[PDB]
Amino acid sequence: SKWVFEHPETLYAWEGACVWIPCTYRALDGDLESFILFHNPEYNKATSKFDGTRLYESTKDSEQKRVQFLGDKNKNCTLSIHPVHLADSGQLGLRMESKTEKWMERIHLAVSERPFPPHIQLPPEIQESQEVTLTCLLAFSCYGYPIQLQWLLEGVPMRQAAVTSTSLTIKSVFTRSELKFSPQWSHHGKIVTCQLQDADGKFLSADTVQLNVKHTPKLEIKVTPSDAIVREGDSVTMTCEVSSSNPEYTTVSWLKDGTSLKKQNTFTLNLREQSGKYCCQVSNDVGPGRSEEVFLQV
Ligand SMILES: CC(=O)N[C@H]1[C@H]([C@H](O)[C@H](O)CNC(=O)c2ccc(-c3ccccc3)cc2)O[C@@](OCc2cccc(Cl)c2Cl)(C(=O)O)C[C@@H]1O
Ligand SMILES: *[C@@H]1O[C@H](CO)[C@@H](O[C@@H]2O[C@H](CO)[C@@H](O[C@@H]3O[C@H](CO)[C@@H](O)[C@H](O)[C@@H]3O)[C@H](O)[C@H]2NC(C)=O)[C@H](O)[C@H]1NC(C)=O
Repeated sequence: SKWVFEHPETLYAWEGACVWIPCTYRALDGDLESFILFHNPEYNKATSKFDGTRLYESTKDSEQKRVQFLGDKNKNCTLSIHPVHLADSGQLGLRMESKTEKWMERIHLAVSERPFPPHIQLPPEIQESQEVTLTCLLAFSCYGYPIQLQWLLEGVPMRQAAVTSTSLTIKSVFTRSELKFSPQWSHHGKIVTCQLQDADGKFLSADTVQLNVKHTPKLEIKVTPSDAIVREGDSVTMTCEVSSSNPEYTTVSWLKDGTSLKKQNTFTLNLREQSGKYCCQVSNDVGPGRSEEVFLQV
């Protein structure tokens, strides 16, 4: 092919930040003679030339420039806008001319007014006491504007270490943060926030997810002489109360000192007359959960 370009389809940024556009190319007609960066170019069919605002011209050309061309005449078309503005948003046009040929390359530059939020990616299955990696992705990375990704649990910064990686190549531009932590059952339903911050820790944007932590049933056991009176062969009722269970429970059974009881497959244990330790067991798709032992005495 005469002109082959490699660059991201779209580059993202927000007002006041910067944008770094990785770009490589190759023209079979040799080195370039002119480069012009257009903003929303329009081909003028009359004059057979391109019109529109010009952000950079190789004929008129520094490090004190907002728009910079970090490339050369043979293989590099990297662009830098520092700072980038909402008006730069749109379709950039890399208008290049070789010895005998011409070419126009389109790069999409999506600049939002406010910093856009990152994205949390949850694994489909999170369960109590099983280490899980949470990933926070941001489709942005520019050297002139360093950022950071902060993990929060119920608005509180998390103490677990988070590996932060960045990519700024012709294929993809992102900032990635991976957090490893072992959740407990109480993390179910709580909010995790990936907060985007600038170099000094100033808030920019955030994404939140409500955790879904599967766990065995957590059981509250209540006995209704309040303790252990009976003193004869009285009537005692014991109830098994599920404090939390994800997913919902399936079966319930009562156990004395060790072995399950006679056909006691209900949430209430009714004794009408056997004076050991008692506890209930409730199961869900995760597995069985037990309650604390109650000691009945005559
Ligand atoms: C090797 C070769 O074929 N070179 C010829 C070169 C390539 O074919 C041309 O660059 C390849 N890209 C495109 O088509 C292109 C790129 C970007 C955008 C765009 C759109 C919206 C926003 C931002 C960007 C649109 C099209 O096209 C030329 O004429 C272009 C021409 C002529 C008449 C009528 C029209 Cl409408 C047009 Cl676009 C030239 O000088 O660019 C002659 C050269 O000889
Ligand atoms: C096209 O050519 C330009 C210029 O040679 C290349 O830009 C250079 O890219 C490197 C990264 O590969 C930049 O290094 C960075 O420096 C900052 C500190 O300024 C540092 O914190 C980073 O970790 C990184 O090391 C370098 O500054 C930059 N040069 C200029 C003048 O901006 C560009 O990579 C080339 N494009 C491709 C697609 O290869």
